[PDB]
Amino acid sequence: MNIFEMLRIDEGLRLKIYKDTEGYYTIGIGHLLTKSPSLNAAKSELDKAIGRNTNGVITKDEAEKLFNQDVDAAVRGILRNAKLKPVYDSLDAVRRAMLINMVFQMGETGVAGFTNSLRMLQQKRWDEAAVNLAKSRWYNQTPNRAKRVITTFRTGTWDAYK
Repeated sequence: MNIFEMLRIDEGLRLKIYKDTEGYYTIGIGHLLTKSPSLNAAKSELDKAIGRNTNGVITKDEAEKLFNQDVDAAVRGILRNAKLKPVYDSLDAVRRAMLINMVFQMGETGVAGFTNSLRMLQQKRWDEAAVNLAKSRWYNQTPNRAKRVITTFRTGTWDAYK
């Protein structure tokens, strides 16, 4: 599987503005519009982000393009990070997916704070990293989402993505 498909699973797809997990106006694949409590503020970012009056409504092609641009960010962020690059560079096709997944959801900084996990990942210390990642607030946060991630770092296959 594709990163696009894993993110639809974990993030979901949505052609019209909606509050996320925390209640933030979102759209497409895990797209944050604003923290602010103004649907009106959401639509205006939508539009700017689109370069058209969508009145919250986007079109797949729109969605698609968004995300890709979103994935792009994360990946570079990874590419610029001293803590992540080597870890990333080290992983197999699949575990690298989880990684960007992680950074797609929490940010570069938020993710690099995981010294220990990251190190094990590097050493290929699979059940150990997992043990550690399961102590995080982030695992408490989204346990359903954190569960698949860990599992897969555990496995090295997409098994859990079904």
